[PDB]
Amino acid sequence: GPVPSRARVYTDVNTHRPREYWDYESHVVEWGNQDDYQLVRKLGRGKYSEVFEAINITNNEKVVVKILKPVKKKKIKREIKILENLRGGPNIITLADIVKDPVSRTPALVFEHVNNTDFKQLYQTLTDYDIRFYMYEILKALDYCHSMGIMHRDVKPHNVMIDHEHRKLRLIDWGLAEFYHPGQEYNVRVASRYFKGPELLVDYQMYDYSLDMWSLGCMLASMIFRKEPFFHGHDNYDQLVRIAKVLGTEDLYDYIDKYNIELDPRFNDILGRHSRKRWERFVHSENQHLVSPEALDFLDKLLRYDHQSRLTAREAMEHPYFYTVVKD
Ligand SMILES: [O]C1=C(N([O])=O)[C]=C(/[C]=C2\SC3=C([C]=C(S(=O)(=O)[C]C4=C(Cl)[C]=[C][C]=C4Cl)[C]=[C]3)[N]C2=O)[C]=[C]1
Repeated sequence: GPVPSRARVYTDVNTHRPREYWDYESHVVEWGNQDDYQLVRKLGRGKYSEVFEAINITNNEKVVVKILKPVKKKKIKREIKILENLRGGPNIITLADIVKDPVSRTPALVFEHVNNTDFKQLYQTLTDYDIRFYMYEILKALDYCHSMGIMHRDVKPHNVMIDHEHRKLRLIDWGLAEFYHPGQEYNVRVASRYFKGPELLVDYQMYDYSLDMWSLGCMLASMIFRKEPFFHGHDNYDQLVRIAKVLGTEDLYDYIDKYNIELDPRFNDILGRHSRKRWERFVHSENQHLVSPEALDFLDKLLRYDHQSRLTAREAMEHPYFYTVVKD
């Protein structure tokens, strides 16, 4: 069977916290007053929630209200407990309240509101400096949640709110986030297609925080190369082929062989044989101002098949790529 794996950092954070910290099933929700919040307009609907702009009438301030759908019930307390655990962390969205929506009869989560620009608009605007600045800000959030024994598992542009005017960033949508327990086997059906790590795509369940670092690397590549998304698979199978067309098939086989994983036989006809490509291949006159030797080295160290070989968040923050970013 598959060889086991453990995170190289924050391995035992949850085992040394009190049980109530991670045992979310036993958590008891304390409700606020639903009449404090008036819905103003629908912002979005996903598989698991509807999100609204609202006004808190106790201060007349804009808030965000996320009305949870009754999908997987366990997700509800999991998300709530994770948000409370992380509240106050750097660039973590602040859960301000929890109310019972009278129409859905489900929890509505009340968040601080962030003024955002659609990433499709904004990423076309970012300078080299802006990219490094915001990547560093995301790393603060990820090192924080990893240090607190939590993996996000849905890092993607849509889950990073940026108020560009005030240079403010928040990591949102913790509905897929999970507590890391060494040796635990997790659902591989997480993350959005273009940001799924190789571990998910080869059905290796004993993954960790390093999943978020693959996802971040996918974001970085799309930004510095101006290619949205970078790995553009038409399904979860073709997603791995697209990655292997860049990182090569020999290192993919080395990866699955290390963990004694067997690829789905489905890949036999479609994977082919691919050399590892040099990152310089994706540089052209329209993105070269976003690329530097430092950017390419940093990206190279995030996008590794072996989840154990990727930079950790903290190591990433030490990288030369960030030397030019003014520290606050
Ligand atoms: O778990 C969450 C979630 N979530 O689940 O989506 C959202 C949030 C907060 C959000 S969502 C949210 C906005 C702002 C906008 S926006 O300013 O309206 C940006 C736009 C607009 Cl005008 C139109 C189309 C797309 C977007 Cl992104 C959209 C969505 N800002 C927020 O602070 C917190 C926690």
